[PDB]
Amino acid sequence: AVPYNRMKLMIVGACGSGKTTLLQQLMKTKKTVGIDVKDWPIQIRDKRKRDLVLNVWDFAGREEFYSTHPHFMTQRALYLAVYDLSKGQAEVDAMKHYLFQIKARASSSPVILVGTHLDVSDEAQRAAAMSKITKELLNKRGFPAIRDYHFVNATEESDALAKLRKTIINESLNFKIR
Amino acid sequence: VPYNRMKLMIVGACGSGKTTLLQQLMKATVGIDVKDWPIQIRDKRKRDLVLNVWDFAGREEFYSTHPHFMTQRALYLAVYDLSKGEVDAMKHYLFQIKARASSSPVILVGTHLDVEAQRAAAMSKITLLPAIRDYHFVNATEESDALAKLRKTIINESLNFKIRD
Ligand SMILES: *CCC(=O)N1CCN(c2nc(OC[C@@H]3CCCN3C)nc3c(F)c(-c4nc(N)cc(C)c4C(F)(F)F)c(Cl)cc23)[C@@H](C)C1
Ligand SMILES: *CCC(=O)N1CCN(c2nc(OC[C@@H]3CCCN3C)nc3c(F)c(-c4nc(N)cc(C)c4C(F)(F)F)c(Cl)cc23)[C@@H](C)C1
Ligand SMILES: Nc1nc2c(ncn2[C@@H]2O[C@H](COP(=O)(O)OP(=O)(O)O)[C@@H](O)[C@H]2O)c(=O)[nH]1
Ligand SMILES: Nc1nc2c(ncn2[C@@H]2O[C@H](COP(=O)(O)OP(=O)(O)O)[C@@H](O)[C@H]2O)c(=O)[nH]1
Ligand SMILES: [Br-]
Ligand SMILES: [Br-]
Ligand SMILES: [Br-]
Ligand SMILES: [F-]
Ligand SMILES: [Mg+2]
Ligand SMILES: [Mg+2]
Repeated sequence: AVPYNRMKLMIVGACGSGKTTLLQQLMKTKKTVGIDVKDWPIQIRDKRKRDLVLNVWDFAGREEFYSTHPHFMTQRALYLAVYDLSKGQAEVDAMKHYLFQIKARASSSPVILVGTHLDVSDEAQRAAAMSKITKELLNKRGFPAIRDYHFVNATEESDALAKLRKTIINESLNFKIR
Repeated sequence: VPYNRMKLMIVGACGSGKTTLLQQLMKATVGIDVKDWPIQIRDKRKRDLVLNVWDFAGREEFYSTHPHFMTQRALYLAVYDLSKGEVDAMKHYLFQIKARASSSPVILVGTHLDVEAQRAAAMSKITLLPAIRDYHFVNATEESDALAKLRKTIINESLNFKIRD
């Protein structure tokens, strides 16, 4: 059983979406874990046999963490689906791949959409993104339960960011209730 | 072109020679930053919340080649230091793996062969015999016949697990 005070947050999205930047800005308070995943083409170029490619997981960090986080590799988590608003509606459409992945591999997990790069976006992009979110993503079959969607500047502190923090707390607790 | 996929989990006590063995076995890497975020703590009125946060890196190609790299169904490499006599500690990992993935296969690997008649005693305890599909004793620091044999064992067990019968 997951410890009463713990659960997982998965930050997913295309490269350049501002995922690492958003996480840096969201976390003002911290507190070992290490995971190296490597691609290993262990059987290739064999004339008769199909190729075999392994994804290999190598773990680092302190033993205490792994004792305190018994289910830390579960797929059941809160997901932040992050995209660059300044890249236009095509980026929201690209996000659908991530959303499908979440719906298939973790059908019960909730999602919060986060559009970064709000400071370098124009209102037409904001309105188009919101329109597409509400007309194509919210409560549509084949997509996970999108509980909220935000538009932020991931590079600095602001009220929108504190709002996202509170949404994250609230949705995590909603998920803990199951 | 069709090709076969599988996940390999390398477990064992710290210092067992896991990273060295994997480096030697392998003759678009992915990096995962996992951090604890105490987003709600120390307020006596409010339930605490500490989030385990995963941030992903690497080339997108990996994710096309391993779409399900987060699955729990995997082959396990249980690595231990033979020179420590560590042999009893490994059992806990097996229990974890046996409980968390009763269907996953296991390959035990004793490193530190160069530094072992005592190592032979380990075999006694193994015969501890999750589905323990093979048992090996190698030196993870250099190429050798036992190492290539373990390579082939890994191939064969990966396919046995993925392919039904
Ligand atoms: C700059 C590199 C970087 O930030 N990342 C982020 C994570 N990531 C990624 N990429 C893809 O797709 C890349 C392209 C787009 C079309 C398909 N592919 C060729 N997919 C990802 C995922 F599907 C996941 C993922 N994987 C599993 N097994 C389950 C779940 C629920 C997910 C999901 F994201 F949805 F949460 C992940 Cl973790 C990451 C993916 C790369 C771009 C590298
Ligand atoms: C040098 C540091 C290093 O390489 N590592 C990797 C191993 N590791 C670690 N340590 C512990 O504590 C010891 C005991 C023995 C049984 C497991 N544990 C309670 N535990 C680890 C784990 F439990 C895991 C693990 N965690 C989860 N959630 C699931 C599963 C299936 C496992 C595992 F694969 F091991 F079975 C892991 Cl991945 C690593 C553990 C550190 C010392 C860091
Ligand atoms: N102006 C601006 N730049 C941002 C914002 N979010 C991220 N970036 C930048 O965009 C690039 C991608 O950020 P990064 O966190 O690496 O995205 P990731 O690949 O999804 O992890 C970096 O140069 C970031 O500094 C934002 O809200 N505004
Ligand atoms: N002599 C010898 N040294 C080994 C062997 N396997 C690993 N080592 C060394 O023992 C240490 C193990 O470190 P590492 O690979 O990080 O162990 P891990 O924490 O279990 O991954 C390193 O200094 C390795 O070079 C082995 O078979 N023989
Ligand atoms: Br905080
Ligand atoms: Br787990
Ligand atoms: Br998966
Ligand atoms: F698969
Ligand atoms: Mg990043
Ligand atoms: Mg290591």
